[PDB]
Amino acid sequence: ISNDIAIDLGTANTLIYQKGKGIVLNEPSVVALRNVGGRKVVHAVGIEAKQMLMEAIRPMRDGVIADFEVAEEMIKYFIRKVHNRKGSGNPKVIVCVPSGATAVERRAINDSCLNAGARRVGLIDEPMAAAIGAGLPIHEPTGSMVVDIGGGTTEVAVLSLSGIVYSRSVRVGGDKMDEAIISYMRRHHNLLIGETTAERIKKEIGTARAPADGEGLSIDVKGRDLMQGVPREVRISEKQAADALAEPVGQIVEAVKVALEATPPELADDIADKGIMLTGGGALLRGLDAEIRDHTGLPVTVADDPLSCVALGCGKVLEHPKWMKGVLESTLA
Ligand SMILES: Nc1ncnc2c1ncn2[C@@H]1O[C@H](COP(=O)(O)OP(=O)(O)O)[C@@H](O)[C@H]1O
Ligand SMILES: [Mg+2]
Repeated sequence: ISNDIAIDLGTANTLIYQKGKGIVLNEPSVVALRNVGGRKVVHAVGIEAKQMLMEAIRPMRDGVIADFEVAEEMIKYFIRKVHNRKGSGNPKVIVCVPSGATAVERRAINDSCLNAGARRVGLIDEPMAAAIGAGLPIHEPTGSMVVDIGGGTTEVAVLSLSGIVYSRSVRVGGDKMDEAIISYMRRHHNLLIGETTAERIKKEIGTARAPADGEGLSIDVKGRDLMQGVPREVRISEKQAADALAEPVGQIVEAVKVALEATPPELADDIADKGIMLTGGGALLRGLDAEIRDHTGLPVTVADDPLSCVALGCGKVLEHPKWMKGVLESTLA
Protein backbone atom coordinates (compact mmCIF):
# COMPACT_ATOMS: atom_id res chain seq x y z
CA ILE A 1 0.00 0.00 0.00
CA SER A 2 1.30 3.42 -1.08
CA ASN A 3 2.18 6.60 0.79
CA ASP A 4 2.87 8.51 -2.44
CA ILE A 5 1.02 11.85 -2.36
CA ALA A 6 0.42 15.01 -4.36
CA ILE A 7 -0.11 18.23 -2.41
CA ASP A 8 -2.09 21.23 -3.68
CA LEU A 9 -0.51 23.85 -1.43
CA GLY A 10 -3.08 26.58 -1.90
CA THR A 11 -3.21 30.12 -0.56
CA ALA A 12 -6.51 29.23 1.13
CA ASN A 13 -6.93 25.45 1.03
CA THR A 14 -4.51 22.54 1.06
CA LEU A 15 -5.57 19.28 -0.57
CA ILE A 16 -3.69 16.01 -0.62
CA TYR A 17 -4.25 13.30 -3.20
CA GLN A 18 -2.94 9.89 -2.12
CA LYS A 19 -2.05 7.12 -4.53
CA GLY A 20 -4.77 4.49 -4.68
CA LYS A 21 -7.09 6.47 -2.42
CA GLY A 22 -7.87 9.83 -4.03
CA ILE A 23 -8.36 13.06 -2.10
CA VAL A 24 -7.70 12.23 1.55
CA LEU A 25 -7.26 15.69 3.05
CA ASN A 26 -8.90 19.05 2.25
CA GLU A 27 -8.16 21.64 4.95
CA PRO A 28 -7.64 25.40 5.21
CA SER A 29 -4.04 26.52 4.90
CA VAL A 30 -4.03 28.17 8.29
CA VAL A 31 -2.08 27.78 11.54
CA ALA A 32 -2.99 28.93 15.04
CA LEU A 33 0.01 30.49 16.78
CA ARG A 34 0.20 30.77 20.56
CA ASN A 35 2.42 33.21 22.45
CA VAL A 36 4.47 31.39 25.12
CA GLY A 37 7.24 33.33 26.85
CA GLY A 38 7.81 35.68 23.92
CA ARG A 39 8.18 32.65 21.64
CA LYS A 40 5.62 31.87 18.94
CA VAL A 41 4.40 28.27 18.91
CA VAL A 42 2.57 26.46 16.13
CA HIS A 43 -0.30 25.27 18.32
CA ALA A 44 -2.75 23.87 15.77
CA VAL A 45 -2.90 23.41 11.98
CA GLY A 46 -5.68 23.20 9.41
CA ILE A 47 -9.32 22.54 10.18
CA GLU A 48 -8.38 21.97 13.84
CA ALA A 49 -6.82 25.44 13.93
CA LYS A 50 -9.77 27.07 12.20
CA GLN A 51 -12.18 25.27 14.56
CA MET A 52 -10.36 26.63 17.64
CA LEU A 53 -9.76 30.13 16.24
CA MET A 54 -4.02 32.83 19.60
CA GLU A 55 -3.11 34.38 16.25
CA ALA A 56 -4.32 33.04 12.88
CA ILE A 57 -1.62 32.84 10.23
CA ARG A 58 -2.09 31.87 6.59
CA PRO A 59 1.53 31.39 5.55
CA MET A 60 0.78 31.18 1.82
CA ARG A 61 -2.05 33.75 1.74
CA ASP A 62 -0.68 35.96 -1.04
CA GLY A 63 0.88 33.25 -3.19
CA VAL A 64 4.31 33.73 -1.66
CA ILE A 65 5.71 32.18 1.50
CA ALA A 66 5.14 34.85 4.18
CA ASP A 67 6.56 32.85 7.10
CA PHE A 68 9.01 30.10 6.23
CA GLU A 69 9.11 28.35 9.58
CA VAL A 70 5.32 28.26 9.87
CA ALA A 71 4.81 27.15 6.26
CA GLU A 72 7.26 24.29 6.82
CA GLU A 73 5.46 23.23 10.01
CA MET A 74 2.11 23.34 8.21
CA ILE A 75 3.41 21.19 5.35
CA LYS A 76 4.96 18.63 7.69
CA TYR A 77 1.77 18.47 9.77
CA PHE A 78 -0.39 17.69 6.75
CA ILE A 79 2.06 15.10 5.39
CA ARG A 80 2.22 13.42 8.81
CA LYS A 81 -1.55 13.45 9.09
CA VAL A 82 -2.12 11.38 5.93
CA HIS A 83 0.74 8.96 6.47
CA ASN A 84 -0.30 5.32 6.60
CA ARG A 85 1.67 3.28 9.17
CA LYS A 86 1.08 0.11 7.15
CA GLY A 87 2.41 1.73 3.99
CA SER A 88 5.86 2.55 2.60
CA GLY A 89 8.06 4.82 4.71
CA ASN A 90 9.79 6.70 1.88
CA PRO A 91 7.14 8.02 -0.52
CA LYS A 92 7.33 10.10 -3.69
CA VAL A 93 5.66 13.50 -3.27
CA ILE A 94 4.39 16.05 -5.79
CA VAL A 95 3.67 19.66 -4.75
CA CYS A 96 1.84 22.24 -6.77
CA VAL A 97 3.38 25.72 -6.49
CA PRO A 98 2.69 29.12 -8.03
CA SER A 99 4.39 29.76 -11.41
CA GLY A 100 6.33 32.70 -9.97
CA ALA A 101 7.61 30.79 -6.93
CA THR A 102 11.28 31.69 -6.41
CA ALA A 103 14.23 29.33 -6.00
CA VAL A 104 14.28 29.97 -2.23
CA GLU A 105 10.55 29.27 -1.87
CA ARG A 106 10.84 26.15 -4.01
CA ARG A 107 13.85 24.94 -2.04
CA ALA A 108 11.93 25.50 1.21
CA ILE A 109 9.00 23.41 -0.06
CA ASN A 110 11.30 20.64 -1.31
CA ASP A 111 13.10 20.55 2.06
CA SER A 112 9.81 20.41 3.99
CA CYS A 113 8.82 17.27 2.09
CA LEU A 114 12.28 15.69 2.35
CA ASN A 115 12.28 16.43 6.10
CA ALA A 116 8.92 14.65 6.42
CA GLY A 117 10.43 11.56 4.79
CA ALA A 118 9.95 11.81 1.01
CA ARG A 119 12.44 9.89 -1.15
CA ARG A 120 11.70 12.21 -4.07
CA VAL A 121 9.86 15.52 -4.56
CA GLY A 122 8.53 16.90 -7.84
CA LEU A 123 7.13 20.42 -8.19
CA ILE A 124 4.42 21.28 -10.68
CA ASP A 125 3.26 24.78 -11.59
CA GLU A 126 -0.31 25.65 -10.57
CA PRO A 127 -1.71 26.46 -14.02
CA MET A 128 -0.33 23.23 -15.51
CA ALA A 129 -1.96 21.16 -12.73
CA ALA A 130 -5.18 23.15 -13.19
CA ALA A 131 -5.19 22.57 -16.96
CA ILE A 132 -4.57 18.87 -16.50
CA GLY A 133 -7.36 18.56 -13.93
CA ALA A 134 -9.73 20.54 -16.14
CA GLY A 135 -9.00 18.13 -18.98
CA LEU A 136 -7.43 20.65 -21.36
CA PRO A 137 -5.42 19.08 -24.21
CA ILE A 138 -2.07 20.51 -23.11
CA HIS A 139 -0.23 18.16 -25.47
CA GLU A 140 -1.59 19.57 -28.76
CA PRO A 141 -0.11 22.63 -30.54
CA THR A 142 -3.55 24.16 -30.05
CA GLY A 143 -3.53 27.19 -27.76
CA SER A 144 -5.33 26.85 -24.44
CA MET A 145 -5.97 29.55 -21.82
CA VAL A 146 -6.61 28.63 -18.19
CA VAL A 147 -7.60 31.17 -15.52
CA ASP A 148 -7.27 29.81 -11.98
CA ILE A 149 -8.96 32.07 -9.42
CA GLY A 150 -7.84 30.95 -5.96
CA GLY A 151 -7.84 32.62 -2.57
CA GLY A 152 -5.02 35.13 -2.67
CA THR A 153 -4.17 34.99 -6.37
CA THR A 154 -5.51 34.57 -9.86
CA GLU A 155 -3.11 32.90 -12.28
CA VAL A 156 -3.65 33.12 -16.04
CA ALA A 157 -1.64 30.98 -18.44
CA VAL A 158 -1.52 30.10 -22.10
CA LEU A 159 -0.47 26.47 -22.69
CA SER A 160 0.73 24.51 -25.73
CA LEU A 161 3.30 21.90 -26.76
CA SER A 162 3.19 20.37 -23.26
CA GLY A 163 4.34 23.75 -21.95
CA ILE A 164 3.43 27.14 -20.55
CA VAL A 165 3.88 29.85 -23.20
CA TYR A 166 2.68 32.72 -21.06
CA SER A 167 1.77 33.10 -17.41
CA ARG A 168 0.97 35.98 -15.06
CA SER A 169 -0.51 36.15 -11.59
CA VAL A 170 -2.23 39.00 -9.81
CA ARG A 171 -3.02 39.25 -6.12
CA VAL A 172 -6.77 39.28 -6.58
CA GLY A 173 -8.96 36.27 -5.92
CA GLY A 174 -11.58 35.08 -3.44
CA ASP A 175 -9.89 36.71 -0.43
CA LYS A 176 -10.14 40.20 -1.96
CA MET A 177 -13.77 39.50 -2.77
CA ASP A 178 -14.36 38.73 0.93
CA GLU A 179 -12.40 41.82 1.98
CA ALA A 180 -14.52 43.93 -0.38
CA ILE A 181 -17.66 42.66 1.32
CA ILE A 182 -16.20 43.33 4.78
CA SER A 183 -15.25 46.84 3.67
CA TYR A 184 -18.68 47.46 2.17
CA MET A 185 -20.44 46.48 5.38
CA ARG A 186 -18.15 48.70 7.45
CA ARG A 187 -18.31 51.78 5.22
CA HIS A 188 -21.90 51.55 3.95
CA HIS A 189 -23.61 50.02 6.97
CA ASN A 190 -21.31 50.84 9.89
CA LEU A 191 -21.23 47.11 10.60
CA LEU A 192 -18.20 45.03 11.52
CA ILE A 193 -18.40 41.50 10.09
CA GLY A 194 -15.89 38.67 10.05
CA GLU A 195 -14.51 36.48 7.25
CA THR A 196 -16.97 33.66 7.89
CA THR A 197 -19.92 35.99 7.49
CA ALA A 198 -18.29 37.62 4.45
CA GLU A 199 -17.86 34.24 2.79
CA ARG A 200 -21.48 33.29 3.48
CA ILE A 201 -22.64 36.50 1.83
CA LYS A 202 -20.39 35.83 -1.17
CA LYS A 203 -21.72 32.29 -1.59
CA GLU A 204 -25.41 33.09 -1.02
CA ILE A 205 -25.99 36.40 -2.84
CA GLY A 206 -22.56 37.24 -4.22
CA THR A 207 -22.47 37.76 -7.98
CA ALA A 208 -20.24 39.29 -10.66
CA ARG A 209 -23.21 40.95 -12.40
CA ALA A 210 -25.87 43.13 -10.85
CA PRO A 211 -29.47 42.00 -11.36
CA ALA A 212 -31.14 43.80 -14.29
CA ASP A 213 -34.04 42.66 -12.15
CA GLY A 214 -33.57 45.64 -9.81
CA GLU A 215 -32.13 44.69 -6.42
CA GLY A 216 -32.56 40.91 -6.57
CA LEU A 217 -32.62 38.60 -3.56
CA SER A 218 -31.59 39.65 -0.06
CA ILE A 219 -30.26 38.11 3.16
CA ASP A 220 -29.85 39.14 6.80
CA VAL A 221 -26.30 39.88 7.92
CA LYS A 222 -25.33 39.76 11.61
CA GLY A 223 -22.40 41.81 12.88
CA ARG A 224 -21.33 44.34 15.49
CA ASP A 225 -22.04 48.06 15.27
CA LEU A 226 -18.92 50.07 14.41
CA MET A 227 -19.03 52.79 17.07
CA GLN A 228 -21.01 50.95 19.75
CA GLY A 229 -19.97 47.31 19.52
CA VAL A 230 -23.50 45.98 20.01
CA PRO A 231 -24.79 43.11 17.83
CA ARG A 232 -26.83 44.48 14.91
CA GLU A 233 -28.57 42.90 11.92
CA VAL A 234 -28.65 44.45 8.42
CA ARG A 235 -30.48 43.41 5.24
CA ILE A 236 -28.25 43.26 2.15
CA SER A 237 -29.43 42.70 -1.43
CA GLU A 238 -27.89 40.91 -4.41
CA LYS A 239 -27.52 44.34 -6.02
CA GLN A 240 -25.56 45.62 -3.02
CA ALA A 241 -23.26 42.59 -2.98
CA ALA A 242 -22.70 43.02 -6.72
CA ASP A 243 -21.67 46.63 -6.04
CA ALA A 244 -19.29 45.53 -3.29
CA LEU A 245 -17.63 42.96 -5.55
CA ALA A 246 -17.36 45.13 -8.67
CA GLU A 247 -13.79 46.25 -7.99
CA PRO A 248 -12.09 42.88 -7.45
CA VAL A 249 -14.23 41.34 -10.20
CA GLY A 250 -13.05 44.16 -12.47
CA GLN A 251 -9.44 43.38 -11.62
CA ILE A 252 -9.89 39.72 -12.51
CA VAL A 253 -11.42 40.72 -15.86
CA GLU A 254 -8.49 43.07 -16.46
CA ALA A 255 -6.03 40.25 -15.75
CA VAL A 256 -7.65 38.10 -18.42
CA LYS A 257 -7.59 40.98 -20.93
CA VAL A 258 -3.93 41.75 -20.15
CA ALA A 259 -3.11 38.07 -20.73
CA LEU A 260 -4.99 38.13 -24.04
CA GLU A 261 -3.07 41.14 -25.38
CA ALA A 262 0.17 39.41 -24.41
CA THR A 263 -0.83 36.12 -26.04
CA PRO A 264 1.73 35.44 -28.76
CA PRO A 265 -0.10 35.07 -32.06
CA GLU A 266 -0.71 32.54 -33.65
CA LEU A 267 -2.37 31.53 -30.40
CA ALA A 268 -5.00 34.31 -30.35
CA ASP A 269 -7.40 32.48 -32.68
CA ASP A 270 -7.20 29.10 -30.90
CA ILE A 271 -8.56 30.89 -27.86
CA ALA A 272 -11.79 32.32 -29.35
CA ASP A 273 -12.63 28.84 -30.62
CA LYS A 274 -13.18 27.02 -27.34
CA GLY A 275 -12.57 30.08 -25.20
CA ILE A 276 -11.10 30.24 -21.74
CA MET A 277 -11.16 27.55 -19.04
CA LEU A 278 -11.97 28.89 -15.52
CA THR A 279 -10.88 26.93 -12.48
CA GLY A 280 -10.24 27.46 -8.79
CA GLY A 281 -12.71 28.17 -6.02
CA GLY A 282 -13.01 31.80 -7.09
CA ALA A 283 -14.53 30.61 -10.35
CA LEU A 284 -17.61 29.61 -8.39
CA LEU A 285 -18.59 33.26 -7.94
CA ARG A 286 -22.04 33.49 -9.52
CA GLY A 287 -21.95 35.07 -12.96
CA LEU A 288 -18.19 35.56 -13.10
CA ASP A 289 -17.98 33.34 -16.17
CA ALA A 290 -20.60 35.46 -17.95
CA GLU A 291 -18.88 38.68 -16.86
CA ILE A 292 -15.55 37.53 -18.29
CA ARG A 293 -17.30 36.40 -21.47
CA ASP A 294 -19.05 39.77 -21.86
CA HIS A 295 -15.90 41.89 -21.38
CA THR A 296 -13.49 39.80 -23.48
CA GLY A 297 -15.86 38.70 -26.22
CA LEU A 298 -14.45 35.22 -25.64
CA PRO A 299 -16.39 32.09 -24.65
CA VAL A 300 -15.79 30.94 -21.08
CA THR A 301 -16.14 27.44 -19.65
CA VAL A 302 -16.05 26.66 -15.93
CA ALA A 303 -14.10 23.45 -15.31
CA ASP A 304 -15.95 20.60 -13.69
CA ASP A 305 -15.20 20.61 -9.97
CA PRO A 306 -13.19 23.89 -9.97
CA LEU A 307 -12.17 23.66 -6.28
CA SER A 308 -10.49 20.28 -6.84
CA CYS A 309 -9.08 20.69 -10.37
CA VAL A 310 -5.51 21.38 -9.31
CA ALA A 311 -5.45 18.46 -6.84
CA LEU A 312 -6.96 16.06 -9.39
CA GLY A 313 -4.43 17.14 -12.03
CA CYS A 314 -1.56 16.57 -9.62
CA GLY A 315 -3.11 13.23 -8.75
CA LYS A 316 -3.20 12.23 -12.42
CA VAL A 317 0.50 13.07 -12.79
CA LEU A 318 1.19 11.09 -9.61
CA GLU A 319 -0.70 8.02 -10.87
CA HIS A 320 0.44 8.13 -14.51
CA PRO A 321 3.97 9.55 -14.37
CA LYS A 322 4.70 8.26 -17.88
CA TRP A 323 1.68 10.09 -19.30
CA MET A 324 3.61 13.35 -19.38
CA LYS A 325 7.14 14.45 -19.81
CA GLY A 326 8.77 17.14 -17.69
CA VAL A 327 5.73 18.63 -16.00
CA LEU A 328 7.68 17.98 -12.82
CA GLU A 329 10.86 19.62 -11.61
CA SER A 330 12.29 16.92 -9.35
CA THR A 331 14.70 16.53 -6.39
CA LEU A 332 15.78 13.32 -4.65
CA ALA A 333 16.87 12.57 -1.08
N1 LIG B 1 -19.64 29.05 -4.05
C1 LIG B 1 -18.59 29.89 -4.04
N2 LIG B 1 -18.68 31.15 -4.55
C2 LIG B 1 -17.66 32.01 -4.55
N3 LIG B 1 -16.45 31.69 -4.06
C3 LIG B 1 -16.22 30.47 -3.51
C4 LIG B 1 -17.28 29.48 -3.47
N4 LIG B 1 -16.76 28.38 -2.89
C5 LIG B 1 -15.46 28.63 -2.58
N5 LIG B 1 -15.15 29.89 -2.97
C6 LIG B 1 -13.88 30.60 -2.81
O1 LIG B 1 -12.78 29.91 -3.40
C7 LIG B 1 -11.62 30.45 -2.78
C8 LIG B 1 -10.62 29.34 -2.60
O2 LIG B 1 -10.32 28.78 -3.87
P1 LIG B 1 -9.09 27.75 -3.97
O3 LIG B 1 -8.98 27.36 -5.44
O4 LIG B 1 -9.23 26.65 -2.92
O5 LIG B 1 -7.85 28.71 -3.52
P2 LIG B 1 -6.31 28.28 -3.29
O6 LIG B 1 -5.99 27.17 -4.29
O7 LIG B 1 -5.52 29.56 -3.52
O8 LIG B 1 -6.27 27.79 -1.86
C9 LIG B 1 -12.02 31.06 -1.45
O9 LIG B 1 -11.84 32.49 -1.55
C10 LIG B 1 -13.48 30.73 -1.36
O10 LIG B 1 -14.28 31.74 -0.73
MG1 LIG C 1 -5.02 27.01 -6.03
